[PDB]
Amino acid sequence: GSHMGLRGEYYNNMDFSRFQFVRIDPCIDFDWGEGTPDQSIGKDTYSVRWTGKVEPRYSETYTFYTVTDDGVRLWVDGVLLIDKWKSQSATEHSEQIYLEAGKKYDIKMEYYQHVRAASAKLMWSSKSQQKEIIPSSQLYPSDGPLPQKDVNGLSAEYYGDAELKDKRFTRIDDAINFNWDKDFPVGELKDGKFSVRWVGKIDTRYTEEYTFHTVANGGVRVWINNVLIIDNWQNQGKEAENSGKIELKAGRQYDIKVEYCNYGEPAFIKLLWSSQRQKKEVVPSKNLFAD
Ligand SMILES: [Ca+2]
Ligand SMILES: [Ca+2]
Repeated sequence: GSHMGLRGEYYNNMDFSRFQFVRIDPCIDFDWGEGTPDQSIGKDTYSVRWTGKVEPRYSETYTFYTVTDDGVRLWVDGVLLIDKWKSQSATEHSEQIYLEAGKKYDIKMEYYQHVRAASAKLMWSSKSQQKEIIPSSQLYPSDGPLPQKDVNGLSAEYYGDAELKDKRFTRIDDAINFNWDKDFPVGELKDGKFSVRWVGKIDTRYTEEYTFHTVANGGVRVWINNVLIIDNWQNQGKEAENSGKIELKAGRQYDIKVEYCNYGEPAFIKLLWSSQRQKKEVVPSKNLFAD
């Protein structure tokens, strides 16, 4: 029965971002060694969500067990039974819940790999059920809404004043790398005065202290992880440079907000990053998510 199992959502980050593919796994019995579930998933920092329904054979006290590297969360019947979302070598965790023979219960298992070894196994036991891998005959995949690939770039609001007040249009900018060079991006302005807000998500290649850099002809603010790390909103200098630092982990998304105001100069703004292993560059569209 091709259809039996749970639906597995496979992401290339460890926080259920960078969605790659869905597939129906007949059971949760994976040992990926130091590798990945599929050639389309990169080594390290990945996550999997399995959802559907489990059907016990007996009306009894079930024990659910997870053996994972790294972390896990297990819901059965909307109860969070196991909450061990952490870095761990292969480790069993378990909890009990009372179920009724032949009833179909919601099950959701969230898993992630950080580094080194990766595995995920879901088992059950009861008075009459000898401890096994939960088999495909007792598991029904969810259907309903597939996950959506998010779009690269950031959601930009363009304003017809310098104070982020009069909103003219929204689009997705591939990156924050603009030399507008007197042809303002917004029409019908007074005194060349306009402003922009980019919102979305960013992820990094490396775990370490990043430095974000703005080069700008007007005022800038930058938030990363909802921390204000650049604040030069009054600036007028041509290609004025600001920097600010934040510690980030590879393999997960962080909020990003960038605000720009032009005070009538020919407009310019670039957002760069650097770190001990990241050489200074314009932050690339492939690390920016529009959400
Ligand atoms: Ca990854
Ligand atoms: Ca691991």
